[PDB]
Amino acid sequence: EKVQAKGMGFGGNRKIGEYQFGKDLPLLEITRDSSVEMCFMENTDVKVVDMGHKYYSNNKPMQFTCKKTYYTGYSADGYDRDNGAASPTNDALYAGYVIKHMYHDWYGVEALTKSDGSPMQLVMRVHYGQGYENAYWDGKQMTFGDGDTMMYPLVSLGVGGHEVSHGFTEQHSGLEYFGQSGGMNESFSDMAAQAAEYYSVGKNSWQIGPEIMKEDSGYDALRYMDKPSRDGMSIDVADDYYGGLDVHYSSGVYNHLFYILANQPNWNLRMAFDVMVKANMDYWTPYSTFDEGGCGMLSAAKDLGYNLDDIKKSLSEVTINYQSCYVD
Ligand SMILES: [Ca+2]
Ligand SMILES: [Ca+2]
Ligand SMILES: [Ca+2]
Ligand SMILES: [Ca+2]
Ligand SMILES: [Zn+2]
Ligand SMILES: [Zn+2]
Ligand SMILES: [Zn+2]
Ligand SMILES: [Zn+2]
Ligand SMILES: [Zn+2]
Repeated sequence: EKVQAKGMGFGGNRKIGEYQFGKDLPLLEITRDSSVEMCFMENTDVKVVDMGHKYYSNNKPMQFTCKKTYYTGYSADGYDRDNGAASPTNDALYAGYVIKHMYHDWYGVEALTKSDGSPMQLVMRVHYGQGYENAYWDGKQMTFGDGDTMMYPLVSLGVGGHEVSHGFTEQHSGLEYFGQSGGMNESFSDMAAQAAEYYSVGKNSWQIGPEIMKEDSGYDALRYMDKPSRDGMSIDVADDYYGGLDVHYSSGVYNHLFYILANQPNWNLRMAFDVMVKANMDYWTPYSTFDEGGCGMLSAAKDLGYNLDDIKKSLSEVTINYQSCYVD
């Protein structure tokens, strides 16, 4: 029989430093089978799969010998070292914890939900591929590469929050992953990355990926939410959108919008994310334009009792014309 247990071990990487689960952060929620002295990187909410640098797997949980707490890793030392990271599998289990609990504690919702409304386990596929410099959502699970020359393993709170939140979006508004809706989809995932950081450690970087870009790569971050165009390709305002702009660059519009809103007088990140989550759940449609997206935010803010003037001001600063769909 499998019962709950606690895992001790390490996380982080050469860029941000190493930390320890059981000292600097909580112990990991693992499962154990006494009868065989085997532990599994899995709990009801999150399962970590060690892809073993392959591209396909049966999705059995990562299992390690454990002869109430146990060191993680195949050598029971707390490590699963890879491309400059201490243990991407430990970090993935914790990242799933954080994103699950942010959505549940702040919104009373399951991060991932089955069609019948019951909770869907977060399946985190780690060690995916050889030198794979990407992470993605595929409609049922989240997949994370170990990186190569530009990036450390793509397992952090922010990247995990981004990828799980593609699933949250698919299961709520369904924003399609191209055009303006796709820019919004990307942005919502970048906003959730920030929410995961803030929920867990009480601060967020306003950047995507600084914790996983290698310092010798020439890049400090993948994206900047305070001024997206700092990366040389993303746009800061909707008027700079054009058809064919990649979703990872048109995401600047709603990333900048979220930054602006969260920093208005008497706002904060949580309030701004409250508006975006409620819009995702209740108003945004699969085909949304940036403009319709702003109308959804105003309707969501009205439902929450928040100040619509602050929403309108932020929308106008990113050149969104909400008047087509919201008249008051
Ligand atoms: Ca299972
Ligand atoms: Ca599939
Ligand atoms: Ca290499
Ligand atoms: Ca290098
Ligand atoms: Zn629940
Ligand atoms: Zn690996
Ligand atoms: Zn994405
Ligand atoms: Zn700005
Ligand atoms: Zn792209």
